[PDB]
Amino acid sequence: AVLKFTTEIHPSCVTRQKVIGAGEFGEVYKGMLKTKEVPVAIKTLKAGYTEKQRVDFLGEAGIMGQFSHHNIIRLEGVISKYKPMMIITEYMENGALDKFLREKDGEFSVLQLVGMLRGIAAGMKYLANMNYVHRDLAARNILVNSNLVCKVSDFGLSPIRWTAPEAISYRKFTSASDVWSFGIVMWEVMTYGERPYWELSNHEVMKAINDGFRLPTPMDCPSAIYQLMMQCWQQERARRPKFADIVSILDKLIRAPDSLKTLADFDPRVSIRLP
Ligand SMILES: Cc1ccc(C(=O)Nc2cccc(C(F)(F)F)c2)cc1Nc1nc(-c2ccncc2)nc(-c2ccncc2)n1
Repeated sequence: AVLKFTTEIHPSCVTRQKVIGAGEFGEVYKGMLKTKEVPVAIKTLKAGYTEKQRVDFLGEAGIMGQFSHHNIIRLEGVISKYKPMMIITEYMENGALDKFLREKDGEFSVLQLVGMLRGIAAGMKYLANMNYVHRDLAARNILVNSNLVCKVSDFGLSPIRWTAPEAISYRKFTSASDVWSFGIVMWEVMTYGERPYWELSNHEVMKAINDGFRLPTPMDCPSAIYQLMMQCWQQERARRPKFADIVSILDKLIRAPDSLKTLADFDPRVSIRLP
């Protein structure tokens, strides 16, 4: 029954063109789907896969079929009746959000940036309510379409810098550790894809966090947005906002946009003195 929320696609409707990545036991491709041709991403499961790999593969397809939300990647269908098996999703021409922002430094308004964050939060609120813990939320796992709409995904490549302390220390992954990651995502967006904690090593990042340090304000960042990402990074898990709280705050800021005009002070690293 695993594939109940999914559509089985016939192999003759799929054409693979270019390898765009690697999967658990198979390649990921960029291709076309016929149902007039629609571009798609395709993750395959090649010959020789184990029984565990097949459970995980069709399990991923099944949970994806169950999600139906504007800010979650949409499953087009699955090939389970023929070999190689395939997971087929929509294709986003703008690609991954972290690379997208880095190649478009300074090109959007703060209202546009905050709107992207509201979308990511609505998707995470939906996942958490469906009792799905993401565990690898980060800008590299989010796709942008040509309306600037962000869709939470998981390309499965796994992230110390994005992970809540209790998840690092004793493997407690929950929707509250995803909220910690979401705070880091807010910082990625407002910095146009800067690397969290810059050149600090993984061990330096954990020691700084445990000693109470937190990421400083991005440049040009609304006070309310920095306040919100700071509360995502509370050491005490039970003190973090839920995603329902985050969605609500972001929606109210956007709908009263003057609220975003008050900016947090930025700590300059360099002093330049001119007359
Ligand atoms: C084929 C595929 C299979 C599964 C997923 C996916 O997000 N699965 C998933 C699994 C669990 C949870 C979720 C959740 F909850 F929605 F986030 C999603 C996405 C994709 N789509 C995908 N994968 C990849 C990909 C790339 C590299 N390695 C693995 C997958 N890339 C791209 C892509 C890249 C650039 N432009 C447009 C689309 N799309």
